[PDB]
Formats: sequence, structure tokens, C-alpha cells
Amino acid sequence: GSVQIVYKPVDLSKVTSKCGSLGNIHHKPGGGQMEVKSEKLDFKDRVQSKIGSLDNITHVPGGGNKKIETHKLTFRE
Repeated sequence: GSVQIVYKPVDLSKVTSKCGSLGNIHHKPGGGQMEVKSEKLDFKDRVQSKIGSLDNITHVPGGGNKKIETHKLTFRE
């Protein structure tokens, strides 16, 4: 009772971007007034939280392209 698993994927893929000038970008958030009170917090096992947070972000990548790839082989005799 033989088993023969040939896992041979081929990826010749391309994620490409072309762009002229990138610019003249203005991000002017108005100021914040923030009051947080937190009494009894209990986080466990891959929690990702924000409370009363203020985040101003300007993100301007020339490319910003992304390729994600997961291969997975699971064998159980």
C-alpha cells in the first residue's frame, strides 16, 4: 500500500506597478481632545485592541504592491 505525493506547483506570476510623479499630498488633521477611562480589562489569546487612541497616518509608497503565498502539505498515516 504505497503512497506517492508529488507537490510541484509553478508560479511565474508578476505583480507590477508603473507610476509617473507621485506627490502634492497634504494631510492636515484637526487636533483632538480625548478622555479614556478603562476599569477592568481582561484580554487573552491573540487580541488586538485600540481604545481612545488617535492615529494620524500619511503612507505614500512608490509601489506598495504585495504578494502573499502559503503552501501547506499535511500527512496523517
